[PDB]
Amino acid sequence: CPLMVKVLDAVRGSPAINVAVHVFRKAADDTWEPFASGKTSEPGELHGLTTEEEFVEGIYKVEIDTKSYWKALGISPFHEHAEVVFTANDSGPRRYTIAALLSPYSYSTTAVVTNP
Amino acid sequence: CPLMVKVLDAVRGSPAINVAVHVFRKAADDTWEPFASGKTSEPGELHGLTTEEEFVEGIYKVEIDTKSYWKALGISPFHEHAEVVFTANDGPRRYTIAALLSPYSYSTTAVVTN
Amino acid sequence: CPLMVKVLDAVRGSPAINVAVHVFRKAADDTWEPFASGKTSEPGELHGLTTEEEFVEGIYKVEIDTKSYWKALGISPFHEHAEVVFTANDGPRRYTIAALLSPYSYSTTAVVTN
Amino acid sequence: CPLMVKVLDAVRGSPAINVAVHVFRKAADDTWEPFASGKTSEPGELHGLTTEEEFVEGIYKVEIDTKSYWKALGISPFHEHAEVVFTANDSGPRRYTIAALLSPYSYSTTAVVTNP
Ligand SMILES: [Ca+2]
Ligand SMILES: [Ca+2]
Ligand SMILES: [Ca+2]
Ligand SMILES: [Ca+2]
Repeated sequence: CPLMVKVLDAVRGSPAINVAVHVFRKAADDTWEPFASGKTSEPGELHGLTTEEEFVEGIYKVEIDTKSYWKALGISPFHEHAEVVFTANDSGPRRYTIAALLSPYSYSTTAVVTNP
Repeated sequence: CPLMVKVLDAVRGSPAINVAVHVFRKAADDTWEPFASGKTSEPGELHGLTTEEEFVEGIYKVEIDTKSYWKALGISPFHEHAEVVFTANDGPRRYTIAALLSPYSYSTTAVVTN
Repeated sequence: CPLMVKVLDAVRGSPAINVAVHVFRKAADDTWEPFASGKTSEPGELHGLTTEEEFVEGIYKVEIDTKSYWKALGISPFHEHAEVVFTANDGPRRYTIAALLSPYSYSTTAVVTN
Repeated sequence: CPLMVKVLDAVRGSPAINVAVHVFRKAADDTWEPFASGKTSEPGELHGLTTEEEFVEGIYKVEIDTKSYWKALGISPFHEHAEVVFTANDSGPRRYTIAALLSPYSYSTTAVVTNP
């Protein structure tokens, strides 16, 4: 599992469940082509986005739908989404975990990168 | 102001100086239209991006060139940039976008005041 | 300044106003001696804690009463407070302790400038 | 496992390994009594600090030795430690994960609290 996403809610102190996540990859013509998407599970994790074969080198964007998340909770948040953009696999395959910590007017994101 | 950006560097414990910031406004076609840009000053701040008259309700993206910043310091970065996307909605409001940068992590916060 | 504290609220997107802050200096016995305190102002800032003459090298703790702050807003908190512990070491330096508060998370950063 | 601690390094994008963690509990006389301690593993996690029987209600302090961590890496950090203080189990037993994200001049900490 070369790409995983973990989302936490800093208001409730809990995993962020049913958060939509969309991954794009930058194409040769400099547009964003859809790559993979999914939703977080009860533990706030999203596995199985992609495979070692599909996850080639590239510039990737992970768009986490934080606005829908807050609105489902009856909250009016500031950000449209949390977008995380990075070059992947440039020095060979790595495993990437993208973590995001959500508040209504703030987010943080961290990358953990390991060598499989 | 109506819009300010503040950037801090969590590795050196200092304002992030000379960071490029570009602001885009979403156009009718779902594409991103340049709107304002500049470079943070010694205190890590960028004022004067826009004016009350120009800054209408809409969806804005603020893209902070964190990769160039870390390269300039000889520090190896993860992200291409940090992009902060939000809807501006109109009582009297001023927006400050604050960002805290590490090579493999960033946080951003909106401070919205009257 | 020599020592300033800045506090932001990530839930409401605003400066954290009227937050109690206590600063302690570590004494010879490994105990914490009160040193300075105050309440953040409208812009979420607390200036005037100490003076150049008073603020000597040593180990300091800044304890921000986040629990009282969230209670005052009717928001349920996790932490008792946020305590930021650091050694001050003397070229010319000013320290700003910045904190960003959520009910179950906080971040703190030191901004050390000349 | 009612109390777990996870530590990440935001400079390297990696788990923070061999980080000392000390837990204290506030005593009846208002002093901090030692409670449990340990070191993070390769994944940056510290399990087995305590048990359901030992982890009673109380005010707890988790002191993460972030200064030693940075110094071992040849880095001079700002903070002495990252200390996280909280009331536990007040409405019955919970499972607590205390996560910390480390930079040389900054840290963040988050609590994830679940109902076992
Ligand atoms: Ca390559
Ligand atoms: Ca409106
Ligand atoms: Ca010295
Ligand atoms: Ca009780």
